[PDB]
Amino acid sequence: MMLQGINHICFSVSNLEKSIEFYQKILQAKLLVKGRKLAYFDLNGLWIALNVEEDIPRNEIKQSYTHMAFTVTNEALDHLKEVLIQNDVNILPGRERDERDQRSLYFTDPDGHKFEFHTGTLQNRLEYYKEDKKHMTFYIAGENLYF
Amino acid sequence: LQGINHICFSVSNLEKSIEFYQKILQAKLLVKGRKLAYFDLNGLWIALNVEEDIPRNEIKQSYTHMAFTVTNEALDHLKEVLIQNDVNILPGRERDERDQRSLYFTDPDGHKFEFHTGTLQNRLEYYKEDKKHM
Ligand SMILES: C[C@@H]1O[C@@H]1P(=O)(O)O
Ligand SMILES: C[C@@H]1O[C@@H]1P(=O)(O)O
Ligand SMILES: [Zn+2]
Ligand SMILES: [Zn+2]
Repeated sequence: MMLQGINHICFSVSNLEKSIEFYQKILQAKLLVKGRKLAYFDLNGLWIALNVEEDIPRNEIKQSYTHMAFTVTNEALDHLKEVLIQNDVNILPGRERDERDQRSLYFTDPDGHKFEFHTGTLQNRLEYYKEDKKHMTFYIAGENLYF
Repeated sequence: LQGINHICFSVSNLEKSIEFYQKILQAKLLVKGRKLAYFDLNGLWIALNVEEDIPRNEIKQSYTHMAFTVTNEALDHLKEVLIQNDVNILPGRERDERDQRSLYFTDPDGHKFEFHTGTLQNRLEYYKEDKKHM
């Protein structure tokens, strides 16, 4: 039957020791336990796992726009971009934006998993597209016309 | 960080993936477009963006996946949903009983998902109980 909500995310990593420092520093995840092949994090109530897969091809992932986004404020976005620069993170060129899309930062973990810091919400994105829609509406049936 | 904003999956065929996300993950469609679709799944903003031209073969070797919470009988029923919809079911990893029950599968483009019947706390305890034992 029904799915109740998100349970956990698992990331395949090639280096447990370096991936831990990435997820702690860049994503501010709180390490809960670690072995030699696993690490569990709490990220604001979200269970995140790192599972080691030592030698797999990780080149095609760079070509896929599949990504995970986290919410930050505008001042936080600018703090984080500097943090990502001083911590040597691969920062992706994002797509062209509209100002109504709200600002974003795209980047990857040491194994190519794409992440995003976003200032907007689903609200805005739907409020965006709906305003665009209203722009193309000239006759509102039900309205009373003069003549 | 304020938590998860949204998750985006690159798909090759929009209508084919939209059905998957509708029928398998039970996500509620909000809006479609030429190369996009937005859902709401248990309060999560799920987005699909289409990219037809890219190679999607190496994604098979990575254990990277996203898990959703289900009850044990939801899992039983969901297993037949997968099979009936010819969903790419992966055989599970070796599990202790305290691992709780799971079912792993992929969407048409190789993104891996899991229906899981446990919690992190369930798992931490199974790990902690191991320490207590020793
Ligand atoms: C919970 C971490 O994702 C791994 P599992 O699903 O193999 O337990
Ligand atoms: C919101 C859907 O993920 C895409 P975007 O990040 O390019 O806007
Ligand atoms: Zn995004
Ligand atoms: Zn899992």
